[PDB]
Amino acid sequence: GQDRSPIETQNVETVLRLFDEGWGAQDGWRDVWRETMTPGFRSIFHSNQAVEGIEQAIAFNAVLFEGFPRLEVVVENVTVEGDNVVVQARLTGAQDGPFLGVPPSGQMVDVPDVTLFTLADGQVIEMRYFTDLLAVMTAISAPP
Amino acid sequence: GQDRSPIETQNVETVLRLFDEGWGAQDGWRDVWRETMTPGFRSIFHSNQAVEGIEQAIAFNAVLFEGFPRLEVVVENVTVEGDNVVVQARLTGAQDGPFLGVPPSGQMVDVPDVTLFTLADGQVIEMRYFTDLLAVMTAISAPP
Ligand SMILES: [Cl-]
Ligand SMILES: [Cl-]
Repeated sequence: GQDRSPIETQNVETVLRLFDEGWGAQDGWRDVWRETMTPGFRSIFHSNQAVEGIEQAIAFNAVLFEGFPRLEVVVENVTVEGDNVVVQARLTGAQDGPFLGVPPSGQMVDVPDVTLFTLADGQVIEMRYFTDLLAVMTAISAPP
Repeated sequence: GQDRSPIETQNVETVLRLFDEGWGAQDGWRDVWRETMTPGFRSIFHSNQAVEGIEQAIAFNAVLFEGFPRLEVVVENVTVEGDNVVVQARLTGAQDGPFLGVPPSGQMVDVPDVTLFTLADGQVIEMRYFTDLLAVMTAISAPP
């Protein structure tokens, strides 16, 4: 296969930091987001309207991680073409905090996901996200 | 940017047929699937267990399209690296048939999606899918 261009490989390296030092379960992630994303970064969660601005997008991510404060991510595919990087991962952890209106249940989740990044001049400008959110909401809303 | 390799561009061309002549709203799509996918093709819908085998996967797709028989797709991003092709699209149409246990409601949906293909030797061997299925189920289950 054709090797990644220099820009492609740097784009990947930059994005992959968001799954380690910049992962919301890791202390210090916000500063990694601030060094990686542009100020006008836009975050898109499933079909929700974009959250516009880096601090706004950080705040939104923080809310998600209150629901799953120990959430683990395992990257299992990276695909890059130019300034588009696609990361597929699996998420595992317990819903030990409030999440999208559901009180903490302690349920375990184990789901695939996909994050679709756009970069410009080495910085992340947009992130689109999907998981199996219906399965997550069903699992955590399930009666005792 | 670095141009697509010959294999990458052929992979894209092959996959994109699934969004036109091979789209489940289009008469004759099954035969397009049969010429594009391998017999052991695996289909993965959100976090559901894989549907294994081309006829099984075709049957599953057919069920989905009974719910949205006129569903329209507009491709809006294609990203390829080697034998991985990622297609983001938007879907629009009415739930005029039964869908995942919900009787036909006639609701309109308008959602982004992402399909993640793996190919081998020019044929599609696996397809992973996500949309905002929670939003779809919420929209179509909504009281009158
Ligand atoms: Cl932090
Ligand atoms: Cl057909």
